[PDB]
Amino acid sequence: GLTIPKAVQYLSSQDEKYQAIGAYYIQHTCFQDESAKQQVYQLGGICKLVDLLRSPNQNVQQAAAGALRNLVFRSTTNKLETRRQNGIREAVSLLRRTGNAEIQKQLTGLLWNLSSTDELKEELIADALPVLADRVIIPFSGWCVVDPEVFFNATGCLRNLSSADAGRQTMRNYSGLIDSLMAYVQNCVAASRCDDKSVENCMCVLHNLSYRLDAEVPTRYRQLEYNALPEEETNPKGSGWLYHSDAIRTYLNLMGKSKKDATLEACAGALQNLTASKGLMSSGMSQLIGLKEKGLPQIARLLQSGNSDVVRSGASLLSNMSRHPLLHRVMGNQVFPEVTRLLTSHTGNTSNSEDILSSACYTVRNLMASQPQLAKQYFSSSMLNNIINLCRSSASPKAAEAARLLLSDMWSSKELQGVL
Repeated sequence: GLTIPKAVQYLSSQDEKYQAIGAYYIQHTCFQDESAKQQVYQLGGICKLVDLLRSPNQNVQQAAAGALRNLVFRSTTNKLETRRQNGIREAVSLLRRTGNAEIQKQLTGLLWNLSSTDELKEELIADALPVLADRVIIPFSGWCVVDPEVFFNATGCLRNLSSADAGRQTMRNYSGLIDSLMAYVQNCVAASRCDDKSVENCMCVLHNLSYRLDAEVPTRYRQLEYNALPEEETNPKGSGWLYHSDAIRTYLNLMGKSKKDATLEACAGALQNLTASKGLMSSGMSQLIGLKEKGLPQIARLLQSGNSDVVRSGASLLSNMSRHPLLHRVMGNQVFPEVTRLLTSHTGNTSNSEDILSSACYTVRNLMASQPQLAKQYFSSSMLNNIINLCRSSASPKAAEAARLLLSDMWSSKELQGVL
């Protein structure tokens, strides 16, 4: 015969020769159509394939594995059911005892697909994360074989998990994980493979694990904060890297060489998160960025990107740094020109540009307070015109406010009126 309906059944009977054909058949057939997925689903193929993984034949193992990976791909339904059928439990119990590269690629690709389903992540970080951190991720970076693709899917998987409050706080504590993700990115940067296969994933996981850091992971900054400069761990361990100048440099490195916006946004992103804290860690981190690793350049360069999601991060980053006095000089010598142009064109007509503005304004206010002259040098007639309206433009409360706020806070000094 051939068809789906029979394949589903082909799965159930004892001859592995017809158990192989089964999943394999529904793997392709049900690759890119979305209707054969409905079928297999409402046909109970989910369950059938879920068991077969226990099977003694690698093929009936590959077959079921893939069939599942594809069956789920982009389908809230099939995902949910894949769990209800006791699969997240079965997929992981296969990675633990497998030497097959293809089986590892499939199971891992499967799991990746599941992690995008915003809710059932919890059982993944609970039961999936470990096997991935151990058998795939760690032994790939050599943080002491694993196929480059298995690591790809795994890091993809963790990239989604690093998205929930729990996953973030579980990896920051899972011994050797960040340590490894860290090697790989660093390794790739030396190999001059800034856009290597899984750098973006890894760079995203780190972006995510750097969210609200001074608020969660304890450090010297928080201590220096209770009884009131820090050294900086000599031997950063896991959670420890996220705030080390070693990583800042590796990020800033990716930033200037990468060709992927996705990656640029992460690099910019993590720096943004590390410097959100309005506390003391934000001041040190800002300094370690703009002063020790002298990174203003690669950041203010992002501001010209032909991608708004990218300019967002840069300016979002520039703004926070501008909050600390120690970076006013340095920022004035290398950021003012580029932020200004980026405040003469951004109308605030996008969900982003309203952000780019709220940031490129806060930035100028913070900076200009310390040295009027910088205003006299970059506030171009146009840049000047293009900001009043903003205060009016009721179509952008956000931009407006910071825009007029940048204006009023622009008459708070004797040397301020000049131009206008």
